Amino acid sequence: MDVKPDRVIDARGSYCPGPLMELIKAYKQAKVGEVISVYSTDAGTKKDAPAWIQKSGQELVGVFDRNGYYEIVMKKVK
Repeated sequence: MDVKPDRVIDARGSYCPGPLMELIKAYKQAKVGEVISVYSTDAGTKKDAPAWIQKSGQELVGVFDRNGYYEIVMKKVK
């Protein structure tokens, strides 16, 4: 995605992680052609995170790391 998106998206232990929705709820925060960066720790959003944007309507970004807190990015494309 825009990985260069500027937004507030972080989920700690939200599975999908729990933040899996942080994206879907992000698309509403951002706008098409935009990007948003999310994070988590549950290590679930890493898999779902890339699913939130799928519905959110933002570009599919790439950002996954399980060192303390995961996160995902999405380029608003609604």
